[PDB]
Amino acid sequence: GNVENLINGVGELWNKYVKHEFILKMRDGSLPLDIFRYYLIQDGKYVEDMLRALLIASSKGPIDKVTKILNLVFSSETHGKLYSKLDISRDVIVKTGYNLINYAYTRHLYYYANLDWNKFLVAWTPCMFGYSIVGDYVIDSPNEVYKTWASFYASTEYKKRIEAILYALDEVSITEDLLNIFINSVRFEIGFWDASLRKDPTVY
Amino acid sequence: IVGNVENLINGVGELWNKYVKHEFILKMRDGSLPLDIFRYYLIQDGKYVEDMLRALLIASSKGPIDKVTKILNLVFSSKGLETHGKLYSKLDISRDVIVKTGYNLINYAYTRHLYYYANLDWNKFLVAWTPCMFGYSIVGDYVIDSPNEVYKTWASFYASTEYKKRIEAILYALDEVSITEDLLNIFINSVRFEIGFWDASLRKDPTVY
Repeated sequence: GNVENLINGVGELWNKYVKHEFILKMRDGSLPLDIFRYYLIQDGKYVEDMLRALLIASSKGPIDKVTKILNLVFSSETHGKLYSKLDISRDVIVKTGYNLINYAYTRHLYYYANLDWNKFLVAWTPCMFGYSIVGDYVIDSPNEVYKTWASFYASTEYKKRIEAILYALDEVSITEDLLNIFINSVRFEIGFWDASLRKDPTVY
Repeated sequence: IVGNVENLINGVGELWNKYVKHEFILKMRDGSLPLDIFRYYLIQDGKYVEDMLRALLIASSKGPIDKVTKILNLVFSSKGLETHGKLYSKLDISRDVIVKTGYNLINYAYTRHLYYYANLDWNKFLVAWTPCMFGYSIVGDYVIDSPNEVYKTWASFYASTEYKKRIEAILYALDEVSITEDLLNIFINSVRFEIGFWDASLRKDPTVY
C-alpha cells in the first residue's frame, strides 16, 4: 500500500537500512557485545523522545486512528531482561549523552510532530516498520541476547502495533514532500547503525 | 483529600461547592433533571472530552516520563466507552450528532483554555485539568445514589474503581508540582468553567461556536 509506495521511492537506501552491517552481524552472532550495549543506550534515549513526539503529533490526528495506535503503544519485559544482563540502568541512559545522529534524528521527529500528524506519521514509519522486518530476520540469531532483542519486534503484539500504524498511513495522500521526509528518516536509521559500529562521541 | 489537591480546593473558596453541588448535580441526584437537558449536556461533553484528550496528549509530551506513562496507560486502556455508549443509545446521540452540533460559548472557551496551557507546560495543563477529573470523581460518588436509572448509569463510570485509579495516577503527577498563586489562578478558572458548563446546559445555550 502506501508503505510499499514509500519504500519503492527510497531506492537502494531501504536495503542499506534493513540489511545494514550491524543487523547482519546480530544475525550471524559476530556483533561485539560492547557495540550492542552502546546501541541499546542510544536506543533508550531515542525511544523516550520518539514517544514524546508521538504524543504531540497524535493530538493533531484522526481520533479513531490515533486512539487505536495509542491503545497499543501505552498497553501492558524484553528490554528489562536485556538491560539488567548488559548492566544498563535508568541512570546510565539518562546520564549518557546523545551521539550526533541520535540527537539529529530525535530533533527531526519533534520538528514534524510539532507541525502535522501526516508528516510525523511518515517520518515515524521507517523506524516502526523497518524494525518489524529486522526483528523477523534477527530472531534466528545463534546469540541469545540478540534473539531476545529481536523477539520483541518479531512478536504478534508488535505486528498489531504496525497494523494500526499502516491503517493510519493508508489515509494519507503521499506527495514528493512526504517521500522526502521518509527518505530523511531512512538516512538517519542507516546513520544510527553506523554511529553504533563506530561508537561515536556521546557528547550531545 | 491531602496535599496539592486539598490546597487548590481550599484556595477556590466558595466556588468548589458551586461546582460539585451545582443545581444540575442536585437535580441528577433527585432524578428531577429533565432528560432533554441531560441530552444537551452529553452532546457538549462528547465534544469537550475529545478536545480534553487532545490537550492531554500535547501536554503529556512535556511531563515526567514515569508520571505521564502511568496516566496514559489508564486513559488509553480497553467502562467509560461502554457506559457512554449505553447512554448515547438511550438518549439518541450518534457520533454524527456530536460532530455536527456546535459548541456553546462556555465549552468553546473551556476547551481553548485546556489547549492554551497544554501548548505551554505540563504542570500548568495538569493543574487546569484537575478540576474536571477530580471533581467528577466526587460528583459520581454522590449521584450514584440517584433513583434515576440514566443518572445512576452515568455516575457509575465516575464512581468505578477504574476511574479512581485514573485519579490516583493524576494526583501522583500533581504531587510533583510546586503550587504557586499563578497555578491556583489557573485551577480557579477551570472551576469557573465547570460551573458555567452546568449553567449553560440548564439553559440549553446556543450551540453556534
